[PDB]
Amino acid sequence: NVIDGRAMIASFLTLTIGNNQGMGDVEYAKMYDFYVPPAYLKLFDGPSTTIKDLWRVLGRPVINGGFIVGTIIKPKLGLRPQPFANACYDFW
Amino acid sequence: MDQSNRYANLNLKESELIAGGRHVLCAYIMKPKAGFGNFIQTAAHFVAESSTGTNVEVSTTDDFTRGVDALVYEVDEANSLMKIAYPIELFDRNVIDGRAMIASFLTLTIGNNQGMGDVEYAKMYDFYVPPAYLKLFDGPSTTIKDLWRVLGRPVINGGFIVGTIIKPKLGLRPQPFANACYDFWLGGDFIKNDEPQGNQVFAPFKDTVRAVADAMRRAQDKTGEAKLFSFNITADDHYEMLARGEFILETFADNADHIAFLVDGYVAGPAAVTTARRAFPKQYLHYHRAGHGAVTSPQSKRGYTAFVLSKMARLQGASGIHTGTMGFGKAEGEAADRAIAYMITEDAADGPYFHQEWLGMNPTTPIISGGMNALRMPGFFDNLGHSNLIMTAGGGAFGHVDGGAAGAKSLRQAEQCWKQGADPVEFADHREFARAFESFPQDADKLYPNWRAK
Amino acid sequence: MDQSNRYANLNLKESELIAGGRHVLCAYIMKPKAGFGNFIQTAAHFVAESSTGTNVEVSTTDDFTRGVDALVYEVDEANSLMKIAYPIELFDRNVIDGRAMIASFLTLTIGNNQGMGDVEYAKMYDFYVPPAYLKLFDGPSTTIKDLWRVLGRPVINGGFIVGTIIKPKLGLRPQPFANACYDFWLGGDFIKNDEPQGNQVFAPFKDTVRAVADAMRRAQDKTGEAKLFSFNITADDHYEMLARGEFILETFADNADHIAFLVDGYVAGPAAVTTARRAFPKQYLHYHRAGHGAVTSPQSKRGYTAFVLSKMARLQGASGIHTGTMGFGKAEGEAADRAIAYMITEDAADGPYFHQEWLGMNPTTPIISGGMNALRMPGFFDNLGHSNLIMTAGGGAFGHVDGGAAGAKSLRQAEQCWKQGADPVEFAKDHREFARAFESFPQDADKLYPNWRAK
Ligand SMILES: O=C(O)[C@@](O)(COP(=O)(O)O)[C@H](O)[C@H](O)COP(=O)(O)O
Ligand SMILES: O=C(O)[C@@](O)(COP(=O)(O)O)[C@H](O)[C@H](O)COP(=O)(O)O
Ligand SMILES: [Mg+2]
Ligand SMILES: [Mg+2]
Repeated sequence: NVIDGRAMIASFLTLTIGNNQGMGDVEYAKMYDFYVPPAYLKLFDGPSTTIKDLWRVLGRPVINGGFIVGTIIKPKLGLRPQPFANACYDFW
Repeated sequence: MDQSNRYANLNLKESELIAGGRHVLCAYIMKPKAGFGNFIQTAAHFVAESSTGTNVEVSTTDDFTRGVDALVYEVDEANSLMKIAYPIELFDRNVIDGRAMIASFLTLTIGNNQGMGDVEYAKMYDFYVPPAYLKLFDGPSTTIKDLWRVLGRPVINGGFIVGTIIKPKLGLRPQPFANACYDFWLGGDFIKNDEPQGNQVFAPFKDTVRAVADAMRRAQDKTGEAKLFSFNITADDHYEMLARGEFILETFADNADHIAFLVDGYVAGPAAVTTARRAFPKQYLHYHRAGHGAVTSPQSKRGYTAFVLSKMARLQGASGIHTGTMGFGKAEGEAADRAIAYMITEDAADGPYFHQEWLGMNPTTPIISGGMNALRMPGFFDNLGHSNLIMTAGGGAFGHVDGGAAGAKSLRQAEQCWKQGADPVEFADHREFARAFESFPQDADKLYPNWRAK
Repeated sequence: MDQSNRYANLNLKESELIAGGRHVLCAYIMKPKAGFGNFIQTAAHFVAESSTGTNVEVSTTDDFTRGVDALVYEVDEANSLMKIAYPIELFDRNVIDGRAMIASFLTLTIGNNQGMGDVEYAKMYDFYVPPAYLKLFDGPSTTIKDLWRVLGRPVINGGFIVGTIIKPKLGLRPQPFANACYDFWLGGDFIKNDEPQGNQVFAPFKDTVRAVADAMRRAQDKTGEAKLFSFNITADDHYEMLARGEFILETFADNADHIAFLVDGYVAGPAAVTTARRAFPKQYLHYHRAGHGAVTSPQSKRGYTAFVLSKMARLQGASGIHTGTMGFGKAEGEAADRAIAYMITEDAADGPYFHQEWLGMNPTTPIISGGMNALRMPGFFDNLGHSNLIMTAGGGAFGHVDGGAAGAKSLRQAEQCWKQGADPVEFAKDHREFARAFESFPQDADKLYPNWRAK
């Protein structure tokens, strides 16, 4: 980045797994692993928020706060706002 | 008017108030002014002027209001001690993101009550914040770890960061400034703007920033080690802070993560701190507390102590704050101030009155500064117990007889001396350290009576 | 280290330093701590720690640095007096617009020197700013003139603005709060949030603002007179302040120029004040000073006085600032504080040590508050000499036996009483609301008017 000198995953992708995926003389190629050294590693954002903050909100230990019971609202689509909220209320 | 029946309930148990998690607790040293009400009456008026009331009865008051009254729950007149519990519902919240603000905490706990005519003085020594309120504060986003990471040090116990402040405080033009930076960086890690340095007519911000960036590159090329700089971005105007920070990070480019931002947090206020904390969360936030001594001094019996200031600074999100030299330097301070550092570094710690759990909130680095030099550090480290911190010595570094680089190396060797548990005079097989005796002979005379003989 | 030869020059003349216009002057009351240097030595170190130096010599110093040194030019050890001249080149300037910042003034003039080990205490009592530096400060953009204009009063000597603070300080939910506003506005002009009122969970910001706006509409419809409200928009976060101000002005719409923004300037700091000043220059900026007493109190020998704070607030761009009751209310204060108001209202005025020309910088309103009521007002006006100001009485209004409206009217009648030059007790015979204030605060009545009961 010009603005803050930090890294972008887009360049990593463009180079390591970009045009080489269209090569005519290659049948196939797939990346299974990659290593980033400290000088490059330290330039990525990394997570700023973690599960600890959810544990904290839940009143759990912020280290090994344990299992967070979750769901996804189903139907995937079709519930109008209040039925949606009713399903939310019920699960909660 | 006696409001004790409403605002005082001494039968409440601090342990229960703590267990409940619905109250902020504050401990004050307060003294009524002669010729008014007694201690509990005065404490009651104090609570009234600090929460829901005034100096007379008003008809608009209802029971819901009485429900959120702050209350005096503990007093000890012999020791002028007074503890007050504030329901957390009192404290203001951001409309935009529902988070807490220290400004409300200040307005309520140590605001108007500092102007009361019937009170001679009242000063805060400690406070407790329960989880529901604690979790609403920003806390630090960047820590000393990121500096260690940049320096190539271990991110756990990465050790001592040798720092300095550019002296003169003001007066250096851009290139001489950058030259002193280059010189110190040959032997040291860290350099900060002196707190007032910025965009003086004789040292324009952008020219200086460019020259220092060049100096950083030259120093890193010369030494093969990473170097850090803390730039002052303090301003009245939010957008000026933004302009300065943006220019700095863009200008430093691939060294942008070598940059810290200094904010004069006490005089410019929490708003500036928050501007920096929220605008540049990925840059070490260096809280400079210039002016604090007007209230934190033991000579003062009003306002709040340095301990309170530091704990607030940890809540506001400072990556580091000056905690003072703890009696070992030129500023007012005590050895017991070691307790302040522990309060800002640990996940759990004891204040003078309240125990505090931090729930994994990031630590704030204790920055040690104020008349320090190579000779004075061994005593300081002995009192604190560790060297996982940043130390800046302006005069202590540039006042070295052999220049800034030797000063830096003298600081480095001084810390190596402390970690080896060696005797300073005997340790002083180390020229730069030894020359600090000659640099500051009065100090040398005081700390090591017969250093000359040896 | 003795630094007197470098940082002290007692041969300098104050009149020439003033005439030169290249120096900020500051007057301090300072005392060295026993067991260190003498007065001039300590003053020299004080200057060193407040400009270009430190506690020891450094090889990095050049002649240019020595050229911009601050200097002690006057001392009086018998009276603990110390005066320092700061070259204006020292003070930080904005990159974006080249304007001054009070934060730099503070960092230098009253910053680190408050932590010095060889000083027992030091307190700033006055300061002088020359034209070249003065003109770089924002100054107020809106004044009491604009409230007078909104109220339909003359924009010159528009007279007394009757105000209150919503009490309880905290605890009222949106509609009861708005009900109290409506009640007061039937007899008064101006209402401010109490300083901590904002977005408490039991009183959400937007609901309260909407309810108050409705109360304003109803009150203006009821009285056929314009009403004013001062909303607290203080926050740590700049963008929260913006969000609050923007919501208020949009919500009040055609009554938007009836709105002032209150900022807790001392605890939140100059940045918040400046946020409001620069983001909303067309809205009256109401500077609230909660916490100042920690340093401004005469019990304190550190920091700065209320006079200094007020003069700074005028520089920062406050439309009005609280100056205290000058001994007539519940807070610590003296009659001589009348001098502060003059400093913030006039184009030229005298401080305890320095005369200040303001060169047409807008005035800042003295906002009077702290345990005031109708009975105590005549003496305050007698001491001050005018009523061109805003006065807010929370307990004095809502503590009135007949409620907020009668209290408001009692304050109104109290100022009319002072302006008519009438005897209060004789005046009370023909003005019920004023008279009921005697019964509302009988101890105040007993002290101020010994035999009011017989009459
Ligand atoms: O004098 C100064 O302004 C310093 O640069 C120290 O320089 P020196 O090392 O040359 O003395 C620091 O800002 C103070 O230590 C801050 O005070 P504190 O830490 O107490 O808040
Ligand atoms: O909370 C209060 O006490 C007030 O609302 C006054 O209420 P009352 O009218 O009922 O007394 C004001 O904020 C103080 O006067 C501020 O003090 P100052 O102006 O001196 O800075
Ligand atoms: Mg400094
Ligand atoms: Mg108030």
